[PDB]
Amino acid sequence: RLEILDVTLRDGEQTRGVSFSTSEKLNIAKFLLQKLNVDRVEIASARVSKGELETVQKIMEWAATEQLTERIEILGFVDGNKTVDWIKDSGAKVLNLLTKGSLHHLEKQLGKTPKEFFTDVSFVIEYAIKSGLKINVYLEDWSNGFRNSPDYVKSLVEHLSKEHIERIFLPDTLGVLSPEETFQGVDSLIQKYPDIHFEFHGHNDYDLSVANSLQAIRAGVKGLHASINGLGERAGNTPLEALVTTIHDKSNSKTNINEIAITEASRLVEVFSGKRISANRPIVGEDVFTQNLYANPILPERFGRKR
Amino acid sequence: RLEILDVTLRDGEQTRGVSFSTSEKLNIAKFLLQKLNVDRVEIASARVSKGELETVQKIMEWAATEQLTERIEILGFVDGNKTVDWIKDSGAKVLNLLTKGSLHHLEKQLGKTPKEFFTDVSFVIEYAIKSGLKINVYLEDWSNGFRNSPDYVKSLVEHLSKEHIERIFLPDTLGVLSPEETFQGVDSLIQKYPDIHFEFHGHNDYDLSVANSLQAIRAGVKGLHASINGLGERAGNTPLEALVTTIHDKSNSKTNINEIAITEASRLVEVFSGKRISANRPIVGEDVFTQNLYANPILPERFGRKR
Ligand SMILES: [Zn+2]
Ligand SMILES: [Zn+2]
Repeated sequence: RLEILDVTLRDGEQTRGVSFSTSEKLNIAKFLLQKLNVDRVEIASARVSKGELETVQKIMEWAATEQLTERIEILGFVDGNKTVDWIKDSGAKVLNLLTKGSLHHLEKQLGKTPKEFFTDVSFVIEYAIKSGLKINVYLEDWSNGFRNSPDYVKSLVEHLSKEHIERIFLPDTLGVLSPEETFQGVDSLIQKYPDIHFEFHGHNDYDLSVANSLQAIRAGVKGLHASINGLGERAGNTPLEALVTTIHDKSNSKTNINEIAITEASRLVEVFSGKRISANRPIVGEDVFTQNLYANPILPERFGRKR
Repeated sequence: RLEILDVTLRDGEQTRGVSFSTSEKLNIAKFLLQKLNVDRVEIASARVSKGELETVQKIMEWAATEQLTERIEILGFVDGNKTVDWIKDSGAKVLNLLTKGSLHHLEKQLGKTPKEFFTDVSFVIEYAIKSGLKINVYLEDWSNGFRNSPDYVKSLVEHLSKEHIERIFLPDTLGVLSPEETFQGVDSLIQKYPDIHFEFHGHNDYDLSVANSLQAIRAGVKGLHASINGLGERAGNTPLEALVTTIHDKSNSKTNINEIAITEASRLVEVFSGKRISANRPIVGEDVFTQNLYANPILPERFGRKR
C-alpha cells in the first residue's frame, strides 16, 4: 500500500566524498527499481551540471526501454524556467519541486512575501505541466514550519491544493523531530486535506527517522522517503533497509519492496559510494546476525544473506 | 535525574572480533565515569576467564582510589555460588543478575518450574548480600515475556519485589519492540510497583532503541542502558551518544552526562574496539555536521568537536 521513494542517488551525490559515475548511477537505479522494487527513485538535482544531465538522459533512455520512465524523479527549484528546461532536456518526466516550507526560510533566504513566492511557485508548476511534466512538491523545512509558523504552512498547502500536483512531501529537513511531533505535524495536514497524497521524508540526526516514519504512517501518510544505508548529507535520510523491515514487522501497513534484495542493495551502494557502514548496522551490518532461543524475525536468509 | 548505565565494556567484549586489553578497559572505564560522567559502567561478565578477573581487579583497585567502587557493575548468572564467588574475588561490589524473564526461556533452557527457578534466584541474591554485594536484576527476554507470558513476568517481579535488590532491568534482549510496545510493557510494571527503580535496556535490531527508550522514560523508567557507538552483539545496544542528545533535546528529563566528552568517547571506543562507525553516524559521525539557515541544535562544539 505505502509507496517508497528512494533518494539514495540524489542525496548521495550530495554526500561528502561521494560522486557516482554514469554507469554506477545507472546500475544502482536499475537494481532499486527492478530488484529491490522501490516504487520511485529520485536520481539527481536539476541544474547541477552537464554530465549529470548526461547521466539522467542515459538513465531515461533505459527507463523507456523498460516502461519505467515515470518512476524516475528529479529534484528541482523555484527558479522560473531553469529547472523545468533542464528536466525537459534530461528526458525525465517528474519534478520534485523544493519550496520554502517555513516562514523563516522564505523570509531569510528569498525575502519575498508568501503571495509573491506562491506566485513564483505557480509559474514553475504551470510551466512544468506545459512542458509535459508531473510535479511533487517538497515543503522544505516543514518540520520547523508547522511548529514555528503553522499559519504560513497552512496557506502554502492551501495554495498547492489548488495546483495540479501529484503529491506533497513533508520533510524533516534538519532532522529535528520526535515521533510525537511527527504524528502531530502530519495529522494536522492529513485531516485538513484528506484528499492529498502526503509522504514523509525523514532525516536521522537524532537516530529517530524510522520511528518518526512509523508515526507518519499512523497519521495517514501514503508514502515515505528513504535511502540505502541512510546515504545523504549530515546524518543522512531514513535508512531504507531498517524502514522497510520495521514497516513489515511492526506496522499493519505494507510495502512493495522485495526484502531478499536488501542486502545486495546495501553492498552495492556501500561499494560504489565508498561510504562504509558499521558491522552492527541494523539489518544490513556484517555482524548483525551473529552471536533458536535467541532468534528474531530478522533472519539472514530473509534479506538474501547466509543463503 | 535519569541514571545511565554504560555496557560498552561488557557487551563489547562479546562483539565479534572485539577484545579489550586490561589497559584499554581501564582507560575506557576511567573516561566513561570521570569524563563522560555516566553514572555506572557494566564492565564484564562473571566467570568469563582469569585475566578478565585480573582486569576487573585492576579496575577496582583504581576505583577505590577514586571513591568510584560502587559505580562498577558485573553481569552474573543464577548459578549457585559461582557468579558471586567470582565477583567477590574480582573486588567488584555490584552484581547485575541475569534471570529468565520469559516463561518460554525458562522452560526451554532450564526446564524448571517458576517456583524452582525463583528459589535458585533467591539463593544467589541472599548469598550475594551475604558476600557484601548489591544486586540489580535483568529480566532476560522481558520484551517477549510481557507479550507472550505476562503472568510469569508478573510473578517474577512479585518475587523480586520481596528481595533486597537495587533495581530491576527491563531488557529488549532480542530487540523486537516498537515504541508503543515498550511504553505498554514498562507502564504495566511501573504502575503495579511504583516503588521499584526500573531501567530500560534497549537493542537496536530495528533501529528503534532510542525511540523505545524515550517511551520507556514516558512510562516511568528511572534509568536507561546504552553503549558507545552501539557496541555490542548483533545490532548492538541503544547508542549512548544519540540517546543522551535525544533525552536532552526532545524530553523534559535530564542526564548527568557531559556532552562535550561524547566525541572523544566515541573515538576512544572505535579505535580500541577496532569496530568502525559510518561517517553519517548520528551525532558522532565524521560527516555528521557537514553540508545558519540549516542549523540543528546538534552543533559540533557541543560534543567537543570542531573546537
Ligand atoms: Zn532531505
Ligand atoms: Zn543486552
